[PDB]
Amino acid sequence: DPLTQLSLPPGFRFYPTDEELMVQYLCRKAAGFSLQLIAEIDLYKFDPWVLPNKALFGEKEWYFFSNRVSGYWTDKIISTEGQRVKKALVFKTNWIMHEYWVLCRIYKKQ
Amino acid sequence: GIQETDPLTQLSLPPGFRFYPTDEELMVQYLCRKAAGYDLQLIAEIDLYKFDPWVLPNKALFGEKEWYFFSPNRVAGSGYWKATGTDKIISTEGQRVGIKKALVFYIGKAPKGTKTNWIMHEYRLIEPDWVLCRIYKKQ
Repeated sequence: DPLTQLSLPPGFRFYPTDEELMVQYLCRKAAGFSLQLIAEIDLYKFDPWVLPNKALFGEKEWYFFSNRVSGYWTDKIISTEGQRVKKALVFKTNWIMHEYWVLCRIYKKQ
Repeated sequence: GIQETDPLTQLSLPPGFRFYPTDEELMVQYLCRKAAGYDLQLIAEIDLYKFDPWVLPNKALFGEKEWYFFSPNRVAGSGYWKATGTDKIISTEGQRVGIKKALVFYIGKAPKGTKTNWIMHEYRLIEPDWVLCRIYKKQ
């Protein structure tokens, strides 16, 4: 478990912004992670509900590098520094995927 | 002396890690722990009611859009903090109850001072000696 070894103080979480995800992770995946908090997974060898286990960490959301495949799956222009470089999906279920090698947040709703 | 470290984060926190505490954390891990007597120090002790809200950000050891403080209607600097909406209860197993109270800053006398966007959430424990406050600006 990587999070424990970061000696993270009570209340310190991973609340990344759509901008940070772009530049610091996705962009950094070309030639880029000292401690790879989010790993690779072929996200569609799977049904939404078991991914959390194979995420390296997470309480309520999970992040992965990756009508598509027991079931199947408006995006807004993200800009950084006023210069541009995300898509929402559903599995019908509380199972939501955020799409940004691509970077995805998965979480359960309501 | 030889090096003594400075206010902030040492933590080499991986890009993406805020301090987004939950109401339970602020209660248990901070407010309660302070109130018990602890000490990686993270939340500034400050008399909030000494200062205008906009001078505050610089006094928190960190914070991008908000600032936590421990502090020992009411009146502060050029104005006054106004209680708001309804206080919200927080209960931690097995025991402690704390109240989040919401307040807004007004410049001037009491009535009828002129409203601002300065918001304060105040976390206080209930017992039979501090408060914990989030300060931030609306919008």
